[PDB]
Amino acid sequence: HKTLAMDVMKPRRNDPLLTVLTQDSMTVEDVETIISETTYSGFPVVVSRESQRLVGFVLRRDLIISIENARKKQDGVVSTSIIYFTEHSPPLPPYTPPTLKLRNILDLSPFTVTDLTPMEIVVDIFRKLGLRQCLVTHNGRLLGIITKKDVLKHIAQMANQLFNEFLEVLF
Amino acid sequence: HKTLAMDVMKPRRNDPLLTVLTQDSMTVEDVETIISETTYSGFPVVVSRESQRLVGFVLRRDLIISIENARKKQDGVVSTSIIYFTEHSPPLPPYTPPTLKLRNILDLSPFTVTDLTPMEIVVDIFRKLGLRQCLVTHNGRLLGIITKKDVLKHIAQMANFNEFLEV
Ligand SMILES: Nc1ncnc2c1ncn2[C@@H]1O[C@H](COP(=O)(O)OP(=O)(O)O)[C@@H](O)[C@H]1O
Ligand SMILES: Nc1ncnc2c1ncn2[C@@H]1O[C@H](COP(=O)(O)OP(=O)(O)O)[C@@H](O)[C@H]1O
Repeated sequence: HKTLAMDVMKPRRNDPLLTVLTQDSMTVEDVETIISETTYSGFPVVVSRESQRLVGFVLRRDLIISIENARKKQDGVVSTSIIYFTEHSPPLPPYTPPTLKLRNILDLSPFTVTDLTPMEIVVDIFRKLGLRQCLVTHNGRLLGIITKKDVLKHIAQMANQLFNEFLEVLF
Repeated sequence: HKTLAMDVMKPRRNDPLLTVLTQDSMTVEDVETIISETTYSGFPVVVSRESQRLVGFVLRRDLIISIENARKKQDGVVSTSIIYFTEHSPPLPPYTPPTLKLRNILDLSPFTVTDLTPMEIVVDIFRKLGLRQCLVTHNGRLLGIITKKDVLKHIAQMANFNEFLEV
């Protein structure tokens, strides 16, 4: 039984869904509680929760800075302001507060890998491209994530032990 | 000003639509009239023309051998036989002919990149990973394709730009 990308990605079997953001429908408060409740380095950005179509990746570090920088300006941006990553602001009803565009802190080119891809190949892409993270997908829809550390844990489980597969690392 | 993946991908502006196979709705005849009318090394396989969501990539040379052998097998495969790349056949009307499963020659892990990826990065990936080709997407839907030789024609165009000098 060869180990694939789906065997190493999070979430694991029967754990809560990937913590994601939408490109269009989330407010400042939504992003604020997500940051408050989680300690993940970054978050995927999708078109919507039903589509799960990937748009990009965005860092916690960067989200915090952009949201604190928006409070201080005191120019109408409030807890109920819509955050968007598209090029234009979404169509919105009257009396609604100004919008927050965060497209300039979004990595519009995250690296991707299908769930069926072997870990032998994933480990090799991480080594050769110097990736911090990689997103796992199925038929164009997002499924999970692998981070550099996840790879490092996967390799160390091979080191002290099947030992031959560890040596393939040098090749 | 900054050259992107959508700048080099095919099809271009005055070029025809991407040549694609569906995973469920192409008959053996459709795929045969595609093999004779084109010279492409391979074909992206999607879920449907509506969705354009990627399922994998399949080579021409394999399609030919596979289809050749099946017409030669007698499991009664004919011209109106549906081909599929999923693990199981789709629902079929009462009086329809046998099918041809071509899953075992589908590459399920083709390399992909977004249409907004910088060309310097696509070239970098091409060199380090030794890719023969690379598929281009926009928000999870398939837009186009870049081949190893496309990348060589792009380098050429540059050499006539300080971007050519960091490769
Ligand atoms: N957004 C996320 N949703 C669910 N799991 C995640 C997410 N981001 C990372 N993970 C997983 O949770 C664990 C910790 O991730 P993180 O703290 O971001 O980096 P690290 O793996 O270096 O500690 C890893 O197994 C990682 O794959
Ligand atoms: N399946 C395809 N559908 C549409 N265009 C393709 C397809 N395959 C390749 N192309 C494009 O048309 C040309 C065909 O190239 P191909 O014969 O596949 O290999 P090469 O580019 O090395 O000659 C290239 O410019 C490529 O970008």
